[PDB]
Amino acid sequence: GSSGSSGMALLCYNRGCGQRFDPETNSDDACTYHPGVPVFHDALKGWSCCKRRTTDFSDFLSIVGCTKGRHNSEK
Ligand SMILES: [Zn+2]
Ligand SMILES: [Zn+2]
Repeated sequence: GSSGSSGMALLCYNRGCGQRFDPETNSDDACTYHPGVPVFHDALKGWSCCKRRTTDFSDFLSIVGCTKGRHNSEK
């Protein structure tokens, strides 16, 4: 019975996501990325898309997307 293999998980190419996703399920509200750009002011790394701002280089790359859409299977 053990079985679990797929082949429709497209890799997202949206800043902030870079995660996989399903096309047959993908929706305008299933992908959370940042339509803006990475900014660094006062040691506060963020994006010109949202108001989110963090000083931890780690958090910056974690900042969940502020926008919603369909995962980009293309760069
Ligand atoms: Zn954002
Ligand atoms: Zn995505």
